[PDB]
Amino acid sequence: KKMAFTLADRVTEEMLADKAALVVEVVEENYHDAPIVGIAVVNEHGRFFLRPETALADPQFVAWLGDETKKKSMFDSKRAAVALKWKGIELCGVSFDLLLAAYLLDPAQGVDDVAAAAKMKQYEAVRPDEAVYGKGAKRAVPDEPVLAEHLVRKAAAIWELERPFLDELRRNEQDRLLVELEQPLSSILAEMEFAGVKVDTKRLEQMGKELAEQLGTVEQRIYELAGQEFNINSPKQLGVILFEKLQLPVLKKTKTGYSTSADVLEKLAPYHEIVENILHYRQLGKLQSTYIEGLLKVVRPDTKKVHTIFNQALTQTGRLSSTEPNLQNIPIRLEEGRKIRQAFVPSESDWLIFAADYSQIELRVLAHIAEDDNLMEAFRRDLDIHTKTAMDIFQVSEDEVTPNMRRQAKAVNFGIVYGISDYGLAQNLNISRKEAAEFIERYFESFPGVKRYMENIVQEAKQKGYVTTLLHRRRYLPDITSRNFNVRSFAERMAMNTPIQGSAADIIKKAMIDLNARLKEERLQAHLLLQVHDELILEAPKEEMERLCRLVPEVMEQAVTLRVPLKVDYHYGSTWYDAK
DNA sequence: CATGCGAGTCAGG
DNA sequence: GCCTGACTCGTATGA
Ligand SMILES: OC[C@H]1O[C@@](CO)(O[C@H]2O[C@H](CO)[C@@H](O)[C@H](O)[C@H]2O)[C@@H](O)[C@@H]1O
Ligand SMILES: OC[C@H]1O[C@@](CO)(O[C@H]2O[C@H](CO)[C@@H](O)[C@H](O)[C@H]2O)[C@@H](O)[C@@H]1O
Ligand SMILES: OC[C@H]1O[C@@](CO)(O[C@H]2O[C@H](CO)[C@@H](O)[C@H](O)[C@H]2O)[C@@H](O)[C@@H]1O
Ligand SMILES: [Mg+2]
Repeated sequence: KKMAFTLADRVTEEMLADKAALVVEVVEENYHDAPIVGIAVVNEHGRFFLRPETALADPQFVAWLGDETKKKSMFDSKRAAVALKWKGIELCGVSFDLLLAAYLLDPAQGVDDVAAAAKMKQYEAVRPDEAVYGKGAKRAVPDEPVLAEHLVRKAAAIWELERPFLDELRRNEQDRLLVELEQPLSSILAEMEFAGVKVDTKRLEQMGKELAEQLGTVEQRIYELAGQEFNINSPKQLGVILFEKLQLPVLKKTKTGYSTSADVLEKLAPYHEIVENILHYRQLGKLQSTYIEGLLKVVRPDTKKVHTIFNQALTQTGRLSSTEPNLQNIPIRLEEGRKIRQAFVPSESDWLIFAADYSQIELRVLAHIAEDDNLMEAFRRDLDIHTKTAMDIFQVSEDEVTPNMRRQAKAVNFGIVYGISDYGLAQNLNISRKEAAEFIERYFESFPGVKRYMENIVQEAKQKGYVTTLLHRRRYLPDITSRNFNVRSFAERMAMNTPIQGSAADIIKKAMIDLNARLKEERLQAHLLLQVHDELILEAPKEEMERLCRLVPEVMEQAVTLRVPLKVDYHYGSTWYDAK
C-alpha cells in the first residue's frame, strides 16, 4: 500500500516544525559538489516531498536548515551537510544520524542505507537504494513519482526508528558515544572533506615524468635479464618467466598459481639479478599508477585540491577509512615514495602544514587496559618500548641489545597488539613456528599482565558475545565459539585487538572534537585537513605555528586520562613531506 | 567492445 | 597475528 505524502510546490510553515526526519538526497557516490535530487520531510504535521530547486531557494527553508534549535533526524547527515556546503548552505541541528546509530550498534551489519538499518528492527516498509537507483552503468535517478515515494519512505523510516535505536544505544551505554562523539565528529569530518587538501600538480606531473623514465629503464633491463618481453604486471606471466624459464625455486603458490609477492621475491633475490629489478619495478610502478596518475585523476581542476570522503561507518574497530583519494596511505616508509608528500601543500600563501602523532598509542592503551606493571612503568619512564621489550625477552642490559634483537622485539610488539600467533610472527620474522611461540612465551613472562588481559578478554568475548572499547564501542564476535580452530582463533585475535585499536580510535576522535573546540575559542585560522589513525594533519598561517606547537599536543595528550601518559610528537613545514 | 567481477599485489597505521 | 583502499590483469558477460 503506497505511502501518503504531499508533493509540495512550495515550502509551508508546517514543514518547518522544530523536530523532523529529513532527507536531502545525493545519489552520486561521491557527494562533493554533487546534485541534491530531492528532499523529504516527515514531522508531526505529515510527510512532504520538496523539489530541491524550490526548497533550496526558499529563505525560510534554508534558515530552518541552519537553525540549530530545529532538530533533524537523518541517515548519513555528513553526505547532506557536505553537498549543502558546496551550495553555500549550512546544515545544523542534526540530533540523530541513523547510519551512525546503526554502525555503533553493530558495525558488522555493514548498514549502508536506510533499508538495511530498518531491517535491524523488523521495519521493511522502505526499499534499498540499490533497488531504486540501480547500480553502476544502470544507476540513475527515477521519475519524480518513484523518487518522491522513496525519499518519503526513508524519512518515514527514520522518523519511526529514532526511538528504538536510541533506546538500544542507551541500554548498550552507547548513547553518549553517538551524541557526544560520533555525531559531533561527523560535522568535523564534513568540514575537513569540504576544505580539502591542496595539491601541487605541476610537481606531481614532474615526478611522473621522471618515474616514467626510470620505469622504462628498469622495464628494459627486466626483458634483457629474462630474455624476452612480457607483462611484468601480470603475476601469471611473471610466474612463467621466474619459475619456468628461469627455474627459480617455488617457495610459495597462490590459490591459482605461483606466488610473486614481495616477501617471496625477497627470498629469490640471491638466485637471479632479475628479481631485484622486478622489486624495483614494483615500487616505481606502484607510485606511478596509484600515487601519481591515480592522485592526479581526482584533483579538482579549479581548486587544485583533493576532497577525500571519510567513511565513518565502515571499520569493525571504530577507525575511519578514506576514499577518492585514500589519504591515509600516502607513501612514507621508503624515501622515493615519501617524496610524493612534497606534492601536498598548504591551501594559502604563507601557510604551513602541521602534523601531530601519538607515540605508540596502541601499546600505551594496552598498558592501561591490561594494567601490566612492567609495561606501565616502561611508558611512565617514556622508554624506547622496542629496546625495553628486547631487554626483557632476551634478558640483556640496554647496552647488550643488538639491532636484530630490537628488530625482533619490535615485530613482537607490532603483533602483540593484533593478538599473538606463532604462525603470524614466524612469517614476519622469517622463523619457525616453534621459535615464534618461544618468543611469545618469553614476552608473556616479562609482561604477565598482558598475558592475563589476552586470556581474560577472550573469556569475556565468549561470555558476553562481544568486546568493548574505552568509550563503549562494541564488536560482536560470534565466531569466538566456533569448533573450527582457524575460525575461532581469528575471532580470538579480534577479541584481543579490537579493544586496543578501537580504544585508540576513540581517543583520537575525541581529540579531534576537543581540538576544534579549542581552535574556535582561540579564533585560530588553523584547521584540520586529515586524520591518519594516530595522527592529525592541519594547515595554518605560519604566524600560528608557535601556538599550535603547544596547543595541538596538549589537547591530544589530554583527550583521555589513562594509567600511563599519552605522548604526542609534532612537526611542521612547507609541504606534508617537510612536516617531519 | 562494454562495464564489472575476483585475484593478486602493495600503500598506510 | 589486526584494520583498511586502489590499481593491474584476465576473466566474466554482453555488445
Ligand atoms: O557517504 C558516505 C557513507 O555512504 C556509504 C553508504 O551509506 O558509502 C557510499 O559512499 C562512499 C563514499 O563515496 C563509497 O565509498 C561507498 O561505496 C558508497 O556506498 C557508507 O558506507 C558511508 O558511511
Ligand atoms: O608497451 C605496452 C605493452 O607492453 C606489455 C608487455 O609487452 O606490458 C608492459 O607495459 C604495461 C604498461 O606500461 C605494464 O602494465 C606491464 O607491466 C609491462 O610489462 C604489454 O602488456 C603491453 O601491451
Ligand atoms: O589453554 C587455554 C588457553 O587457550 C585459549 C586460546 O589461546 O583458549 C582456549 O581455551 C579456553 C578454555 O580455557 C576456551 O574458552 C577457548 O575457546 C579455547 O580457544 C586462551 O584464551 C586460554 O588462555
Ligand atoms: Mg606515530
